Amino acid sequence: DGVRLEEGDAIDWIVFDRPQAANSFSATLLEQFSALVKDRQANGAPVLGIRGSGRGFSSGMDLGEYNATSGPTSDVLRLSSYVERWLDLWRHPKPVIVAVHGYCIGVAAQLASFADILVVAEDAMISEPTIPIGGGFIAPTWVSHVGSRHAKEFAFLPGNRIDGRMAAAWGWANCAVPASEVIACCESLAQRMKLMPPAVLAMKKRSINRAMEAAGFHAAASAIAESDALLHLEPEVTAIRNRLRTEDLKAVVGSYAGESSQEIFQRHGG
Amino acid sequence: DGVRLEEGDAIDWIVFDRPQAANSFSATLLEQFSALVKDRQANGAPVLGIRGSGRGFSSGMDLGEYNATSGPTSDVLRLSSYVERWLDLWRHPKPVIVAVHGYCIGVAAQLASFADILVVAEDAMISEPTIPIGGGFIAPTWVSHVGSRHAKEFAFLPGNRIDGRMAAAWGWANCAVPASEVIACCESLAQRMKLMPPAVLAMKKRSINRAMEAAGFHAAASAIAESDALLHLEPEVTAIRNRLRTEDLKAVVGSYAGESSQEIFQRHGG
Amino acid sequence: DGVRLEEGDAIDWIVFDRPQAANSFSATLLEQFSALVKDRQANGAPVLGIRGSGRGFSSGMDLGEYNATSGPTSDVLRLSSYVERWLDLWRHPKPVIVAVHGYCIGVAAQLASFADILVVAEDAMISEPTIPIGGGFIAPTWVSHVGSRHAKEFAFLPGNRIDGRMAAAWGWANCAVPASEVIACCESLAQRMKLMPPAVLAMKKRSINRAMEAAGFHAAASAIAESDALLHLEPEVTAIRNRLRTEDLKAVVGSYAGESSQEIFQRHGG
Amino acid sequence: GVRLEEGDAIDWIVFDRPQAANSFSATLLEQFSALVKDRQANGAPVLGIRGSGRGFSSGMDLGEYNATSGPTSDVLRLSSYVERWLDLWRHPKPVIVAVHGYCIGVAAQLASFADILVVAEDAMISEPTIPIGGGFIAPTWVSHVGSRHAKEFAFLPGNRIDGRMAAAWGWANCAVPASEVIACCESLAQRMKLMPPAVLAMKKRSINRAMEAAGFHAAASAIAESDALLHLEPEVTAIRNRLRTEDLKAVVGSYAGESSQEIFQRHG
Amino acid sequence: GVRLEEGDAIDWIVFDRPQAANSFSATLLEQFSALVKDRQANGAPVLGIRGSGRGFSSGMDLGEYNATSGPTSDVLRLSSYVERWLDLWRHPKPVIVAVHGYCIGVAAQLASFADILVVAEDAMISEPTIPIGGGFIAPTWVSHVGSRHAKEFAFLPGNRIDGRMAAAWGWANCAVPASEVIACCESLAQRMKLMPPAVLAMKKRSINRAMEAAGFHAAASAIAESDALLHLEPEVTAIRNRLRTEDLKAVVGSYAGESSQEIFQRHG
Amino acid sequence: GVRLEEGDAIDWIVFDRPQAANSFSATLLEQFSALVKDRQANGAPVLGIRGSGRGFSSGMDLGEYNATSGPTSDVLRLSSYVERWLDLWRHPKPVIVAVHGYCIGVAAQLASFADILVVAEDAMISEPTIPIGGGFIAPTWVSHVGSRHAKEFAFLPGNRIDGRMAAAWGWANCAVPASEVIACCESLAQRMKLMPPAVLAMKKRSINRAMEAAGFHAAASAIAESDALLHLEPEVTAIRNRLRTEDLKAVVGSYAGESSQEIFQRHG
Repeated sequence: DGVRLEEGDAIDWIVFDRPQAANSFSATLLEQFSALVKDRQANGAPVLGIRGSGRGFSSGMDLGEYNATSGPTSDVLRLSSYVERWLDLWRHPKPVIVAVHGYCIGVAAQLASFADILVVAEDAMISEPTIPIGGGFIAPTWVSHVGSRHAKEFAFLPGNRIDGRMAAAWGWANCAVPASEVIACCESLAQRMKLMPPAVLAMKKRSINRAMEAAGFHAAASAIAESDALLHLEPEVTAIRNRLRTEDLKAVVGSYAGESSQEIFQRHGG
Repeated sequence: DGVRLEEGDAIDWIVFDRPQAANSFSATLLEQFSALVKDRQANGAPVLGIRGSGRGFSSGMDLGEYNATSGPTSDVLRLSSYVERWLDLWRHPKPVIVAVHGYCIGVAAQLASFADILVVAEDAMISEPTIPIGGGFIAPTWVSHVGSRHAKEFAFLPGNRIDGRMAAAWGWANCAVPASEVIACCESLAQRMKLMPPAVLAMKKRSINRAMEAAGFHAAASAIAESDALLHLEPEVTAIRNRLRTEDLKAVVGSYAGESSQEIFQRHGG
Repeated sequence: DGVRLEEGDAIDWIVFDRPQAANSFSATLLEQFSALVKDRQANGAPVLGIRGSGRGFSSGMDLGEYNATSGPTSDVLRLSSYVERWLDLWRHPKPVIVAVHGYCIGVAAQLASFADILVVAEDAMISEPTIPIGGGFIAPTWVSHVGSRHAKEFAFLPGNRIDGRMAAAWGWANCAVPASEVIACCESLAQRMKLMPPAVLAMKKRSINRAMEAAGFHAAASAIAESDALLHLEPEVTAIRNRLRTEDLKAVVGSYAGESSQEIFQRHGG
Repeated sequence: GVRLEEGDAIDWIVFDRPQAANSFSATLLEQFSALVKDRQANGAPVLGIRGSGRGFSSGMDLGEYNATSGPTSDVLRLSSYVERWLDLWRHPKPVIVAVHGYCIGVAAQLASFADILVVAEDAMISEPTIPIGGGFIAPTWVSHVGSRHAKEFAFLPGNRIDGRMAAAWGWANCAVPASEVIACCESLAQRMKLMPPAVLAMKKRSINRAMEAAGFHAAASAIAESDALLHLEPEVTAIRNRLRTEDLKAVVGSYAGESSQEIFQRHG
Repeated sequence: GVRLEEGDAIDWIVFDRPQAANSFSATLLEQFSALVKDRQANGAPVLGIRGSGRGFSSGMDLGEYNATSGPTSDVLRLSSYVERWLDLWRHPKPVIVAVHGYCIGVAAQLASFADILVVAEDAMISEPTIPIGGGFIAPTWVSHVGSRHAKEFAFLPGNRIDGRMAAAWGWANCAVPASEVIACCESLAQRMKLMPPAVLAMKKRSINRAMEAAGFHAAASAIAESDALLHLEPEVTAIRNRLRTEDLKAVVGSYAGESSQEIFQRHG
Repeated sequence: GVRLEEGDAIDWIVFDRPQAANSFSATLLEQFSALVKDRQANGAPVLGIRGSGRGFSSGMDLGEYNATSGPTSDVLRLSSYVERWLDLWRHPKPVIVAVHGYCIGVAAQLASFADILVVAEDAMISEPTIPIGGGFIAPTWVSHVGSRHAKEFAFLPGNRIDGRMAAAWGWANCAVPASEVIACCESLAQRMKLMPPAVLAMKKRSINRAMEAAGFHAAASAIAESDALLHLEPEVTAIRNRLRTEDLKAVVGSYAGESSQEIFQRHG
């Protein structure tokens, strides 16, 4: 568990609800998430929505999901399994709307790249993982939404982060609204979508997805798992991870944390 | 007929001129349109322009072009024939500039996706078809211009619509100008283009088109006809179409019409 | 020579420094440029930067690099060799940051399309070649950054040009900053990037590049050389080039120079 | 109607519906996929697929098509079949398919997503006997046999080739006598068993990326739509009505005749 | 120089220019396309293409190249040929091409965009005899024969294969005796006739999407440019000038010799 | 350990390291690339590659792998090999590869980026004898042989085919007797010599664009990553440790056995 379904007449919400862990993803959460997604294929409201309870959307993957001992291929298959759970959103017969408020970190920002429609709080924080313990996994899925210059900007600075406004301006989100209006905004869109026959929604979505596929959407994801798994085995990365065995999390993060690229541009008069 | 050619020294305009039907497309109009496009390959001015007479660019396809009795494949081939007429713009040796004012609805917004340069009136209305009688035909051709988030937003709400400013901001148009300056703006661009040797214009265009093709532009269109033809056969769609046999058009539209997605975002503080 | 390396602790700059020719590219400059790029693969700072000395980034290719007598295939191979030197930036294991101030003309604007991160002076001038002596070479490499409408706009008007602000807004640059802050801005980004292990930077970049490749990035460049080489042989182009044999450069440019597309849009109320 | 036969080099998933010539039903297919998933991390290092009895499979049972659910619901059903086959392609283990006797319709689609395909010399690989659909099976063959043979296969009703032909076209790795098909696959698997499983898995992912770069995944992206459209053509629904109202043999008998390869042979 | 022979299973478009060995002129090609378009919704369910007399076609007549119009005008002319062939590929009916005797140059490009290709065992499929161009024909073969044979074909002047070889390479579906080429295509068409036309059309569109996903359409996107560039190489214009000023046989005689496959045979 | 033998139709780059069975070292490879680059605009119109002595090449020497440099450094090393082979593919001259005796591992990757490939009937084309990597060589074959044979090749340890098989699979243009391999390539080159070099160069670029449109370049974009991951699997590092600590023959002897094609033959 750690995931809840809130039914409604226009949109059913899948809600991450692990307050104790800032809605971070575990293997168990993910199994339950996929079970809901599948169940909502033919049950419930005509739109499917995803959001977080509490203070933020999701802090990303629990660090303890990574297991060094199982070897690199087993890591490749684990990471790839995550991408397939997100591709179930893309293949889904209903429109999938993702509502992000507060924090959206790491692999949670990968999930959201596979939504149909993405509405973000103006003040949300969309972030790379805070410590450079991996890579080549999230930002590549942003390329078709934001282009390669911003994807590379996002990826190349440790703990880089943008706000909802910036995510909308880059093209990652459809629109940034005040935090208090995020849910109601999605509900308003869904109430209009509800007037369409579900078969219409489904075929409109399949047909747009073929154009994305033609533009490389699916093949873009074909080696990101390998990329990230290789980095989990670099010695300089296993040493950083070892710092976690001894020291406080905040101290390790603290040696990487600092200005984001957008803060640097603003400071220099952009 | 219903289409006119207005020759000029920098740009020849193909002009939709069916006032009685709000410049909507019929089989006859389309044959004449393609004949002009072909004739302008080697005759006339160095730029080709497309625009509407009167109150708007075009209201789209006449409803009566759809014929249930001929079967689905015959519908696929009809729809596909439309896409090929638009691809003639893309393959054309001259720059093709499309000037939109007032309304640009349905299949007319598909046409305009295959222009080289698109100039739109700030106050134009670019719209999906008003009743969800089809789908998976127009928005997929927008993906390479606006991305998948806005294409899906545009597609998933019945009668969704944006203004010229929004179309420019999404990347669908090059620029939005006041309605009174649309034509003169295109003429000004064309007067500069005129200084280039025509062979230069032609090769610059072919070479950019290869990069689009590499990015999936042509393959993106390969099943949109099938998508739309399938929807024309859904029972829930044939029932809506049957409402047309009995009731006033305005009453049927009226049960689908309402706020656009961009109006919803504005209302919620975007 | 005409290229210099300025080492630093976060970023090493490759600096074009041919004041006598406005940092224009010659065969010799290009050999030295590639030698530096290669040497910086495993030596020096973790980020590689490219910029110009003096008044601007680069005025592009020396006209005298084109040799009519060697035939079209030999021209194809020369032009293609330029593209491969730029692809070495894309394949490079370090982040490559390009800093543009003042002018960035012709083939120099092609180079910059293969950078990872591009920072431009607000007041820089990014320009097509001033006389239509070629084509189908630069703008096709802009398509994945700016879309096909702006690429075609840029290409179809002789000597078309945009400023840094516009280049940022189109998506060609990451950000436009005042001229005096361009270098320091790049240094600030690089100081953050420096905290990442180099293997991380390298794999993040390879993985993003696979997503670009999936979207056609590499295949987009496969015939641009052919396109440009064909145009060098059009009679109307060889006549313009012949005007150079007799007349002042400024007189020939002067018959093509004029308003840019963006100036035309502004004049018409965009 | 599916069972698992475990072994030390290869586990076989075995279609076993003698009453229906190993044809596929929604229930069979759910069980098939549950086995494929289970074999991801359990059992032998190779996964095999084959049929019990007289043939591999006669394809979909006709009753899976439901006119009543509408075209999109049909698209989603057909697409769900393709995804079951893509599970083979995504699978961490080599997937070997062994075909004997008949392999008809959608069962010949399934086999296009195997890694290795061993066919009985004798086998009959066939389009559906009656033209009640299309654009679903042959497009998945293009990658293996080229467009010429895929179009030749698709454009004649009940077209069919034997195992030898399938091997020569490139659809099978090799054609062997019926009595050796299983033992041949076990022999291959015994050699594959010497490789670390992680090696097998990665070799397969890397080859799959080269297929994907060559269009493999995108080539399947509208085949469901194509077939569902044809289920609604008036000429197809009239043929379907013949089936509901005359003897199957009479309807088949109206379409049956020489295969393309028999035509080529006859003309030298 | 083209005619239509109607039939009940297949209508044949027949090149018939005996005085020029069925070579293509701008006038022939306009008439060819007008027939292809007409046969979209009229006549028999299959469309055939073939040549009358001694061969399929000797290719483009040399006079279609005009140095005077400039390179871009040349690119547009060559590209217009490719679009005429793409009309076959887009066509709602199966397109069967029957080749006997000679099939040279651009006529061997045309035949790459047929659905089904039946060749006389005897036929000669040939690159142009003199190297006056390039990069136009063989790239359209890659999809059918692979890059190795396409490069082997393209890199030797006047390289040529027989029908058997073309079938073994994958360019033809099958090679039969010359006297059976037509009757073979009619036989196939009589079976195809039993399928509803809508079924044929959709089967073909769906297979074409799998080709397109595999690069088929994009593979043609710069072949016009490649060939037009070579029409302007000094070494090519000097060969062309030999043609304007010596006997054709003398110029050909300077390039003619063993084909690649004759070389391989000779070396065992 | 590489030399250049100049000729008037073809210049041969010749691997010549008898002490190491023409295996590749970083020094060999730098010299190989310096020759390939030099032959861009110098010498004969065709470039050839071959091995001196008993075989083409045994592949990479094992000492090029350095565990100490980390995985990314390994990815960059493997990728640098692929780029050396892509220089052949980008090269302005036809590149003909002649293989006799053994062609193992990465040497069988190299040969996939030749234009024309002539193999001795006799030759042994082999995966590495011990499974110490993967996902690097076979993915480059898919384009030439299809996914079925590429997977068959990759999934069995030390799998191997002879030249005949390589020709029948499509990896080689043709298999000839060992004593004719060179003279066969010279014969082809003497015909290619009659073509203007500019023609050859453009024919090749245009065919390469059709390959690229079919995925050729993108198919190689993660093979380095795949192989470098497998160099870090515990089961692979244990096999590698056997090599550092037992006789090579004992370790090989644990994996050696029937090839897939021997298995198919044995089963009829």
